[PDB]
Amino acid sequence: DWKDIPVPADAGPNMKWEFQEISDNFEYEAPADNKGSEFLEKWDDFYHNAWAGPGLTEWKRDRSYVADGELKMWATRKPGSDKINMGCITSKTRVVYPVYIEARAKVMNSTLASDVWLLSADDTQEIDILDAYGADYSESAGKDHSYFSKKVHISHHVFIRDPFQDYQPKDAGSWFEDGTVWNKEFHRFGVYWRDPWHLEYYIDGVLVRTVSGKDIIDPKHFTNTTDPGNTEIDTRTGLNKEMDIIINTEDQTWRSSPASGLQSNTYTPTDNELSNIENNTFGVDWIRIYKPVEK
Ligand SMILES: OC[C@H]1O[C@@H](O)[C@H](O)[C@@H](O[C@@H]2O[C@H]3CO[C@@H]([C@@H]2O)[C@@H]3O[C@@H]2O[C@H](CO)[C@H](O)[C@H](O[C@@H]3O[C@H]4CO[C@@H]([C@@H]3O)[C@@H]4O[C@@H]3O[C@H](CO)[C@H](O)[C@H](O[C@@H]4O[C@H]5CO[C@@H]([C@@H]4O)[C@@H]5O[C@@H]4O[C@H](CO)[C@H](O)[C@H](O[C@@H]5O[C@H]6CO[C@@H]([C@@H]5O)[C@@H]6O)[C@H]4O)[C@H]3O)[C@H]2O)[C@H]1O
Ligand code: NA
Repeated sequence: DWKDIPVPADAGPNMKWEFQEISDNFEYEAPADNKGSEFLEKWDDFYHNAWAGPGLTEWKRDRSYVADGELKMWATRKPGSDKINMGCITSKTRVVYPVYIEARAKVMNSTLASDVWLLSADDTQEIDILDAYGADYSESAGKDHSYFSKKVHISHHVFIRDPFQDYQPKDAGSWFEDGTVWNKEFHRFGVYWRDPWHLEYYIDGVLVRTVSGKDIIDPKHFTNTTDPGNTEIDTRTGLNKEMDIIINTEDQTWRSSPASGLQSNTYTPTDNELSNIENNTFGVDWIRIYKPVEK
């Protein structure tokens, strides 16, 4: 039973993990174009503001649904356009540290991203739980895609909004790989967001990466309360803001319109590849959320 699977993160001395009722195991039916009350108690079937998404992404309410025990989301070409319509949902309640969140999900066999992530209301602070490009092969690039099919990107971002600037860690351990081809099975991807300076990432019940301390979480002081980006003064908040849970797929600009301008680094679904619905359907069996409490 999903609620009983041990939590791999450590609740602390004389502490236990308490299951949060905002968790969802998606056992109800929610039609794509008419979600119903069970879905809508916990989720909104869009991004958290009117933006339709990055790259070729054009999010749609009717590209997410719940059926046969899973949250599902799929992708179709927008008629007359290069854009791809695909799903995005947002939690109606926010979470904050200390909190352990884990999704059991199956990365798509697509060049599109399969995402489970956390984002503050003001778009300044973000934590990835799952961010993966699962395809075995890319027709757009004409190449074996196993460089990506074997990697999951585990990261966090802090932003300055105007003018827009984005920091994330970029060391090699931010892409996890152990030989697993992610698109073949459901796996459990979790994060313990312990405090503003400490994240632990877990895959299948095992600690795979720790990101801890000011020098990796915010070395450019984008989180200063006074004068973001000024490293001479330190009023950094860290990852302190409460966050929405977002589940989606995305086409990103660095993939569909790469810097190099080269077809060979261009990874985005062709019309032929979009004809396979299953390959472009992202499935989430459940998402469970726990808080540490005193015994
Ligand atoms: O064989 C091939 C192989 O060879 C090897 O040798 C190569 O190394 C391989 O390639 C490698 O891959 C990686 C390994 O090294 C590099 C190599 O190429 C590479 O590293 C990647 O490189 C890239 C850098 O170029 C990437 O950046 C990539 O990182 C990505 O970074 C982001 C994007 O996706 C994730 C990747 O890590 C990541 O993190 C988040 O992911 C989520 C989805 O899960 C989102 O995409 C999120 O994006 C953000 O979301 C919100 C918050 O901020 C914005 C941002 O997009 C956004 O906010 C909205 O922003 C818009 C404007 O865009 C509006 O402001 C909107 O606001 C609203 O606008 C209107 C309407 O309402 C209001 C409101 O204000 C307004 O009126 C905002 O809400 C991501 O952060 C990197 O790792 C190989 O080739
Ligand atoms: Na389920």
